Amino acid sequence: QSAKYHRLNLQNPAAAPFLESYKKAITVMLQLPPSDARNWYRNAFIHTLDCPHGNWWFVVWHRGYTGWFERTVRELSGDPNFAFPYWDWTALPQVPDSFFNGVLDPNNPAFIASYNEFYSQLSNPMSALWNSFSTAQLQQMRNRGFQSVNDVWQAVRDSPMFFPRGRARTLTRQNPGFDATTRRAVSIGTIRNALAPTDFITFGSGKTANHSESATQGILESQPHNNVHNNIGGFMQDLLSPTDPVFFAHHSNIDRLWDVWTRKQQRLGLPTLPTGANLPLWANEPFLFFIGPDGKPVAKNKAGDYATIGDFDYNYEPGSGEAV
Amino acid sequence: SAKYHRLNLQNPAAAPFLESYKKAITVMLQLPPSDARNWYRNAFIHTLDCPHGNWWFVVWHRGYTGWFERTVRELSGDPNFAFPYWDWTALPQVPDSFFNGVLDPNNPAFIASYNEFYSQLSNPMSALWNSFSTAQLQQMRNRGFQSVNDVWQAVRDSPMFFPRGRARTLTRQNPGFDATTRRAVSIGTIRNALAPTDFITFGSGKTANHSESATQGILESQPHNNVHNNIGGFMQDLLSPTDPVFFAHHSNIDRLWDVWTRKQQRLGLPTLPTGANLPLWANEPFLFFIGPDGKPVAKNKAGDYATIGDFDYNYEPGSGE
Ligand SMILES: [Cu+2]
Ligand SMILES: [Cu+2]
Ligand SMILES: [Cu+2]
Ligand SMILES: [Cu+2]
Repeated sequence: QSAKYHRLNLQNPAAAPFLESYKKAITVMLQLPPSDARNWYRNAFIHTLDCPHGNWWFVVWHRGYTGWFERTVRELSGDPNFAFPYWDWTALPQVPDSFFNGVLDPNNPAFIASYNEFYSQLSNPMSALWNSFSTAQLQQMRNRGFQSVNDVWQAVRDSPMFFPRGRARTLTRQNPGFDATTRRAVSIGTIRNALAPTDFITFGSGKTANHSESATQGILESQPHNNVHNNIGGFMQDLLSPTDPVFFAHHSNIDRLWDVWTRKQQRLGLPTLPTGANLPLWANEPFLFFIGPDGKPVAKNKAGDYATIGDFDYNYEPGSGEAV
Repeated sequence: SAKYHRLNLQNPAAAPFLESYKKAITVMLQLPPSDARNWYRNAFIHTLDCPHGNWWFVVWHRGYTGWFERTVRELSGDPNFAFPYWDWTALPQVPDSFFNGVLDPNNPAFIASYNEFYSQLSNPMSALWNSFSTAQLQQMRNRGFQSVNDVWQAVRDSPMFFPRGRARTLTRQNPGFDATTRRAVSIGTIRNALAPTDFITFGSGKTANHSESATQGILESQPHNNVHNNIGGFMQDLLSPTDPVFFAHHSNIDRLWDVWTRKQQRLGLPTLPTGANLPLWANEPFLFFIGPDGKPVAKNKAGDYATIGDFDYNYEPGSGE
């Protein structure tokens, strides 16, 4: 409800200055040395190393990642009111024309142009990062199948996760629209189906032992989230997706739909989180890789710490699905 | 080892089965709707009882496809008939063969409008409703149906029925899947769909009854759901079996279940839900299937359809083997 910061619809004319502030922060982070954890690519690699896909940690990990990166964009933009505008793809089933302007477009020549240059710039920092990992961080890497930083590079190079200049997205300014399947995935009918569940797991995707495992998926993850990623193409179709600035507009919308669901559950007098014995299993999952606006590792390193918007202190301009 | 063989619909040896299928469709469109093997009576089994978004997905569909295969076998007069499968991984488009004659639900042999559909099916479906057992009425209540008119409300208002010219969105000239659906049927997605080593992760989430929604496995959420929706018209809603291609689609889904089961057996891992989950899954009532004699079937729990069993078919191997 009452909050200091406001995540606006990116089509809101009042959001236009925040998109300029975002451009300023991207330009800064592309120009930070990759020894700085707020370097644009260092930021993307948090997602490669730690993001949950296909499990009940999906919305809560993304709340933490987006909430920390918002503070970093706020700091480096010099815009003390900054909050991430959301992409309401239900209203706008296309890459926003605004995200083809300047450094919101990852084809912009300010971005690293090739895998060769990316590895040249990021290999020494990522090796130094690996060598600094705690016992607990190396266990998370083992859970994810990474025995060394070169396992991370194998997945980047071979997937591929990095896309060269001209291929940073499949969708273009001239042809920005979703295909029929992705239009149905973001449709108001699908959004209502996504919000309909009355238990956290059915809403938020399946229970697993650790957040690097795959389980069954909820509608929110499997339809609008996954199909928007894949339809955009390029970085957005794989685990270096936060290289594309539109990633945070996408996740601002996902987090808004979580906020909608939570308030709907509260209205029905139903639980807002996993219940009984599931709650501590879900809350105690280690999230060990988030970076604050000072470039330092964050203290709050359990999933449970990110269950509520809490100290991130934002709310949303209401968007698609609010009336549920 | 099996008596019947579900072939790839691109196999030259499947071409006679596509003609037999056309003959059975023509017959079932011309059966009175008092006959439970009438084409529309058959589609309504799916509207009344199909699970979507839970662990009963593959097993209910095995039962429905297996019974309807026997009905097509009987009414075609082809004693070797088995449903050819649509390997959309190999053929990411509506097969050109499914735009020929009554394989195309735009064919004028089909009922052309909702008004005629209701006129033909309302009295039979009302008589059917009034014949339901306490147990069948409980399944209807689980699904939110207190009356046959709740079923018609869902048909009319969704809508589930599509008029002549709109029976599919994809056409003979433009039969191809969009980029998202091509990815959903891609070999990479098929391998991901087969990768799970537990039934629930493979076959979608546990629920208390089969009319409830849960989390979904890759098999259901990507290739199954996206092919339905990309085709459009009948295939995007719960009168989907009105489109003959429904059974070619479900022959491929059932093949991928067979592939998964044999992969599990090779790894020495479970082929079904385990422990306390197994009886919950096996004992779910499936009370609406119709035999090739037009009679209600005796095998009326999910557990009866866990194996191919006396349906007695195997597959020509396809994508993901
Ligand atoms: Cu992610
Ligand atoms: Cu994402
Ligand atoms: Cu179905
Ligand atoms: Cu289906």
